[PDB]
Amino acid sequence: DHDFAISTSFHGIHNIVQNRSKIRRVLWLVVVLGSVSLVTWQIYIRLLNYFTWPTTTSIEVQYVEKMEFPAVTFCNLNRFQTDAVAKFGVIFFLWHIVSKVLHLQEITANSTGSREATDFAASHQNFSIVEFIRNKGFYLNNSTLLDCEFFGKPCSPKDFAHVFTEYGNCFTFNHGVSGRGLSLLFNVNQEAFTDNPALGFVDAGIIFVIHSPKKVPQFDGLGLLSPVGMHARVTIRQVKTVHQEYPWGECNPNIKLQNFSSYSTSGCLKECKAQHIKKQCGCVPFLLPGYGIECDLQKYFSCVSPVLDHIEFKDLCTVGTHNSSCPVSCEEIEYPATISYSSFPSQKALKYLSKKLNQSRKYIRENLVKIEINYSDLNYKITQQQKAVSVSELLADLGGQLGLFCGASLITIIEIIEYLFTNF
Amino acid sequence: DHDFAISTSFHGIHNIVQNRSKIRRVLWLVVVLGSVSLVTWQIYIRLLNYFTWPTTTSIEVQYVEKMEFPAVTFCNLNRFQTDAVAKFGVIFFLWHIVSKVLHLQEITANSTGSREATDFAASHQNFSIVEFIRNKGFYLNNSTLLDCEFFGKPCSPKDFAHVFTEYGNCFTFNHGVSGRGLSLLFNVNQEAFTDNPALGFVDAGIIFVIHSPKKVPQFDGLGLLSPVGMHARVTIRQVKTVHQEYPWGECNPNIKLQNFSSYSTSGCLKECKAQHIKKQCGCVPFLLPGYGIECDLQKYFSCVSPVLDHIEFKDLCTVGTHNSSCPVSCEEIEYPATISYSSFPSQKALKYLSKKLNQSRKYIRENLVKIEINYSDLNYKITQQQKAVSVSELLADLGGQLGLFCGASLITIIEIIEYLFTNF
Amino acid sequence: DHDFAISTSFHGIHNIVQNRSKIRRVLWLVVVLGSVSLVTWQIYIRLLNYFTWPTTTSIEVQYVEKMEFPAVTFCNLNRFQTDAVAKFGVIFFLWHIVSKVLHLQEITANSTGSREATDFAASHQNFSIVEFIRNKGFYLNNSTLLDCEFFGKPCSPKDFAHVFTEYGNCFTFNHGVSGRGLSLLFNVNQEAFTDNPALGFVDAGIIFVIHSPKKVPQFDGLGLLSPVGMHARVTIRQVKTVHQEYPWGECNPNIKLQNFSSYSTSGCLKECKAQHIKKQCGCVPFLLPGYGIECDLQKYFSCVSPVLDHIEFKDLCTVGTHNSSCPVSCEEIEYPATISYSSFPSQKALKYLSKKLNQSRKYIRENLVKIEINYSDLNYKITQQQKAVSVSELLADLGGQLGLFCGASLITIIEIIEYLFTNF
Repeated sequence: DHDFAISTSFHGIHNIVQNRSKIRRVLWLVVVLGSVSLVTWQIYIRLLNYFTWPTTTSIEVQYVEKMEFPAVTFCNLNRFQTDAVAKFGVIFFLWHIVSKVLHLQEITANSTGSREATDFAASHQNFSIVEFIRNKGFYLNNSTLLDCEFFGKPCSPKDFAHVFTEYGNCFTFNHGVSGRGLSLLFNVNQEAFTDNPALGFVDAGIIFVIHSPKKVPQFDGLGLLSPVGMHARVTIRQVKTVHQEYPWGECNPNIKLQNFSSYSTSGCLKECKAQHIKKQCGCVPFLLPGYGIECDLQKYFSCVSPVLDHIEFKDLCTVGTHNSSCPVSCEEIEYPATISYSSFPSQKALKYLSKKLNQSRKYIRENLVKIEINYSDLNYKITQQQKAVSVSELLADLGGQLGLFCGASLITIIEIIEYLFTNF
Repeated sequence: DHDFAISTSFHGIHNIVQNRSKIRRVLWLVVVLGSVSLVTWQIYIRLLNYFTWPTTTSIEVQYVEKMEFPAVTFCNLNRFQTDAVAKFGVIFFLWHIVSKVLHLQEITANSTGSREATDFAASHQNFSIVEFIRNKGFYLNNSTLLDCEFFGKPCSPKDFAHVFTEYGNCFTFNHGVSGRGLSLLFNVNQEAFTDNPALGFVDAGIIFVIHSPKKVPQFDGLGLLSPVGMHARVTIRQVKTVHQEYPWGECNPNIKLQNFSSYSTSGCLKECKAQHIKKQCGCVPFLLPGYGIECDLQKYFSCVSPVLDHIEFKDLCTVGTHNSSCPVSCEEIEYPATISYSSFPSQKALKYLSKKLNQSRKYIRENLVKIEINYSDLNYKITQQQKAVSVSELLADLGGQLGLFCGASLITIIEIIEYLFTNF
Repeated sequence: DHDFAISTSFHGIHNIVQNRSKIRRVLWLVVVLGSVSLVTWQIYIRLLNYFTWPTTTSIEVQYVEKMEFPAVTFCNLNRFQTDAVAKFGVIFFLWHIVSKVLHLQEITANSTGSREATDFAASHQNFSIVEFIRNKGFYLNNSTLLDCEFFGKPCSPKDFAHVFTEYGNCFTFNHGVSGRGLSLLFNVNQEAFTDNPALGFVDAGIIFVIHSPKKVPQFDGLGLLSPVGMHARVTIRQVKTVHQEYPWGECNPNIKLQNFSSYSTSGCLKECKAQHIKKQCGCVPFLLPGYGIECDLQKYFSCVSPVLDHIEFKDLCTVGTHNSSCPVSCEEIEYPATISYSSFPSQKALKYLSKKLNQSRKYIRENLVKIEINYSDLNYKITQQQKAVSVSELLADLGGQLGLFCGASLITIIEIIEYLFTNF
């Protein structure tokens, strides 16, 4: 009988009855009660905290012998060749309507431009807008990209690749060491290219964005700028972040895009919009790369624009937490940039360039742009979200907290359970 | 007797005397001594570390369906209408003296401007500087704010609110989704507004600062800029930080401002200066919003400037740690910004704007400013300071460290104490 | 006999044989085996994790009553006085060759400039390039530094110190409170200074870099810029980072530079290059401060440039991890900066400055530069790499994990070992 109380190896209270004294027995019983009470309260609290799925983050800065230079893409803030637009003004509103897929900016209904564009779309059903923008848009050529070098190696227009964005033709670089970097000298040729000011496209200069090669450029007002007549120096540093899965973080690794190119939030949004629009129309706008047939011009007014309006009005596409349609990615790469400027044509260099290009000194100040992109002296930086706890970690805390007061362990718990099993 | 050594549940050494052997008894005594010696040393060390009140910080990045756009405020780098200042030059030095409350920049004594300003203040005692600056300062009007939109919705001058700063009249916006943001097109009208160059106000352009709506703008050289004739794109991302109380961090939540608008370091400085000045003079400079009566002009020279000089000399107002007069706030919101530029009037748009405003092409280049502020694609970032330890955490470590060597617990400590109590 | 099993204070299973029952004995043996099996597996795992030398990083933001303003250095983007270069064009290629030590940019062999420079070097062996660049380079003077102030105190050209960089003469400031800072107004005098455009030096403006006073400026494309005719405002905040030693982090504190000025990565690279070159030639290029004799001009072509080519081609000098020749420093200071601009000469101030300097209005727009550098409202930020574990920490985890299941301690391990020793 007494062996049950005397043999239970938990520190507990062996002398509850073996003390053979009233005061000692009462004290021992009180201790036995209180120790386990505190232990169970603490363990309940600890389990409650665990069920919150806590996390912690860490910051580290690595460096490598050599590193990948992120891809860059460029576009001209004047989107159309002047002659092709001189007698064809409706093109502005046509392109605006077609680009609503990306820029998501509402058009005043029954506006003169909208009315004329609708009339033209009703008339010239077989007209090909995409071919027009490809042929008559911006273009890279010895007459446009005067100079360009990369880590001391010359590069040629053939090295770039074509891309479509709301600004028309856009060109990427490096598509799929400190100090050194990419250097360029554009000739925006402001007299040859033009744009509608009434639509707000008033500024002149080069708009470019930095992105990882796997990505598709975004722009939509997030791209950087560079003015005419000033040499702009841009310094960048790679930044990488990691997120934990939804139970702890917000990523959902299991989702995959129809292109199957891993995953990317903007790609998820594009695919979602393509999927939605395909239901309401048998064709997909070509600005979304390869989801199906390109719609005839009239379909843009007939179905596309109302569909986008409805999508935004009902928030059928969203990003952010796992509850959103396109949750955050497991891994992401950002390239923060800082900028500084210098007057590009110096008086001494101005005449030299004028002789080189057989053009007036006014033209040089009013047309040329020089850009330089370099890695900073500190190469790399990473942010990582840690799993604050797993099953083992909680058990480690459980044992220490349990042993703190009661001076017990799982073996003692098993022994106590064995004693209970006989009584039950 | 022997039950005391045999029954003490602490692992220790039960066989100190029960071993019935010299070597075993000596070994057991040595073990019993050494285990507790190491345990007590470790526990003392750990208590010492705890009394340092350690802390750790974490970084996280959240996102929401929609977010609040921070308030923005603007001012003109030319502060006074040209005609009102043409025959009234003393106004420059008068305003400088009055603004010493904010800009805290010393004035060379007995300077011609200072002498003339003192003479005028002695003469025109009843002159109202504040009314003058309100009436003749900068102003928002269809002639000044040519265009402005907010998330695609047009906005009108009536949407702004008036504010006083060292630059005279200043206007706020949004006072108390990615890509989209605020767009503006100012007409600085450099011919109509003017400023004293001898005082250093040589540059022309728009100066603005970004702050949470609850806050009061600061400027004092911390505001951003935007030049004339260039379209400036500004991208921002909300950053939030939290600090622990003085025993761990530096915050002192218990301090409350007389306006009772929660707390803010700059507000604390303003209130402290108002309190100090009110003692030495029955009136408070109006640039401090609502602490009492506004002082007559002469009082600025009589008391205010010497009082400010004394304040700075004796450091009667300070910020930073809890020892400072205005300690750091518990919660803070900052909006870091990056900037890039483009030439604003394009050759094609230049003529259009000239026709629109019936003004020369030179005027357009020399007067207009265009600004755009957008949220970045990543919305939110927060920094939080964690309590590295509370009472429970130290106890958890205490039990594990104690159990490591001696294999004991609080229950054993109680049992050991009970044995000691009988002997005592 | 039975005392061995009954007396072993480890919770384990005292009743393996004392149970006097088959089922109880089997259960107790199973428990004794399983508890220690799990414990040993967990302890092995934990030792494995420890041997990874884990680390964690923390971020904190402190503030002080006053703080040290970092040193700044400036250079002119036009490097040579126009007259001295008018009839001496070979100087451009000569300086390019000599500066190859720093800019590490390859020269096209047998180029006309290279041929003529080699001819001159063969002819004028005793010509002193360093004296030439010192005398005829950029210079600070009342004719060049029109104005400059520091925290409200006027400063004079005598306060700067001379330095040599690839841009020729360069001047430092502050060499070995919020809002207030450094203000300057340069006169680049674009007519008096000039540079070769064919070498790419086309832009005009001021190039400057921010560094701690102990450091030597780097430039090499990492320096900031500021254009002509625009007032540039620069805001900075001090950032400090701390790294752990190679076993945990990447620092190797034991390495010391020959100058013994503590340590710095760029200093390590400079010293390494000097050491390598000194072997292949008895003289060291003067751009490396004080490592020995300066080489005669011909030696630059004879030995230096081939030696640099070989160094780069064999990566004999490297930075980064401890495996690299110049590992990361233990402590580093960076000064990230953000920039904004305003049109410098306002119409009202333009005439005033023209009268002040007796120069045409065109000159003022085409020659003057204004800069201002200020500390942000948040002073200081530090990043620290923590030792995730020491010997004591692992022992703390070891005891808790051991006590979790087996309910044992080192004392029990000693008792078990004592029992084993007798059997052995």
